Amino acid sequence: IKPDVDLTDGNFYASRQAREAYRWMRANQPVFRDRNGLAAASTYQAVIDAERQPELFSNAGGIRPDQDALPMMIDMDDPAHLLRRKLVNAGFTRKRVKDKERSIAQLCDTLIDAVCERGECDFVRDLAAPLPMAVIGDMLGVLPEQREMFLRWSDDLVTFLSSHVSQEDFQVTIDAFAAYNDFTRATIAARRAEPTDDLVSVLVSSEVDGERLSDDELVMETLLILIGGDETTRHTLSGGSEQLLRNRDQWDLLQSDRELLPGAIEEMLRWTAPVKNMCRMLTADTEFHGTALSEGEKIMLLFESANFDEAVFTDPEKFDIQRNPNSHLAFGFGTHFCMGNQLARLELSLMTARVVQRLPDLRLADQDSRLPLRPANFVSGLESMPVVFTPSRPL
Ligand code: HEM
Ligand SMILES: CC(C)CCC[C@H](C)[C@@H]1CC[C@H]2[C@@H]3CCC4=CC(=O)CC[C@@]4(C)[C@@H]3CC[C@]21C
Ligand code: NA
Repeated sequence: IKPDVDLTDGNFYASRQAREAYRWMRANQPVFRDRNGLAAASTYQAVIDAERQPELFSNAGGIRPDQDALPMMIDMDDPAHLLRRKLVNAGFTRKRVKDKERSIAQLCDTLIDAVCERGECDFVRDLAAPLPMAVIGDMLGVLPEQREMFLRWSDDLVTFLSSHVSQEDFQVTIDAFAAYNDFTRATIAARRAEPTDDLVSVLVSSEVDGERLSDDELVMETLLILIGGDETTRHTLSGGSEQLLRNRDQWDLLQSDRELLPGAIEEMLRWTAPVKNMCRMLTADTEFHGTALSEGEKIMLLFESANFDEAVFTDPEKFDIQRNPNSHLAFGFGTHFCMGNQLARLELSLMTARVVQRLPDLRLADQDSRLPLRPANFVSGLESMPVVFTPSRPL
């Protein structure tokens, strides 16, 4: 009953049998090797054990499979990593994210205002995807009318990450990066001459051990912040809201008592796990949870598998917004623990609260059909989500 899986095949993460493959992994081979020999930490304990040893499980070989390291902080180890983190993390603390609550809240109602009179919308296209793009776009200095453009580039950069990608879809990826690279490098120059307060200008004026960053790194550190912002939270928003709709009792709980929202957000994060994996590179041969790992090979941290680990969670296949503690690993753990985790939790809190309040009779358009997941091996979620609701007036 061993699953036949290629953990770099995007089709695996779009199939609804992925979690049954995870369950076999956790019970039979905690450090799993897929049909091509790729190692993966499948249990909560194995993921945590690897995260706690960056000296042995390094990021400096790149976070993706079949992909060399890039000049971004997530592909670095300390000290180099933490020097980069400290340059841009000031605005991402819990307190500094709270100062954005007012502006994030109005972006939410602006987006709901645009569909609330129609009685129908695509939850992904019209609500889930545009919120975080506007939030991180504002922090990156992206003009509001340039938001769909950056979202389109972002989609093209992550949608076709798969071991079985066609040469043409791969062309879409390198095209999107080239277009993103041209735009950003012109923005590099404008921020050099005329500095601003956006994160790009903070990056341009930064120095590490006395020297400024290269344009190659500046372009990639900006892209890391962009994709982290606009290709992650959107999937918890849509997938988590789907679970509230497929389990109406949870949706009813949240309206009857809005104080349950923070717990609902944590369960949406655990369930959806938008970042399906991150790679680590072994710096030496080791024995890890009974599996022999060789120096130089990559191992995937399977965050969704860890989030449904029965050794940690009671009844992990139940969607339960009252789960507490909910020590999920959607944001990872350790050195590279998500820098935007507080920002994503506030985006989720505010948009969900207004969906529940302003679209109170929300339901899926077709409860009997299943919504398609994105067949990619890095970030993945609902491709679309047609919903219907009783129309109301904008604010
Ligand atoms: C629900 C949404 C999100 C999820 C699931 C998520 C998940 C993750 C994960 C799994 C990692 C790697 C952690 C590890 O390997 O230990 C990560 C890192 C990161 N995330 Fe997020 N993230 C989310 C939202 C955001 C947002 C809104 C931003 C803001 C720009 C962001 C920026 C980053 C950055 C910059 C890193 C790399 C930080 C580092 O290497 O130290 N993420 N995220
Ligand atoms: C979810 C976040 C925390 C992590 C984001 C990691 C970065 C931004 C992502 C991860 C996978 C990367 C892509 C890897 C494949 C490709 C090869 C190139 O020739 C340069 C551009 C690239 C097109 C892409 C650069 C941006 C990458 C998309
Ligand atoms: Na590491």
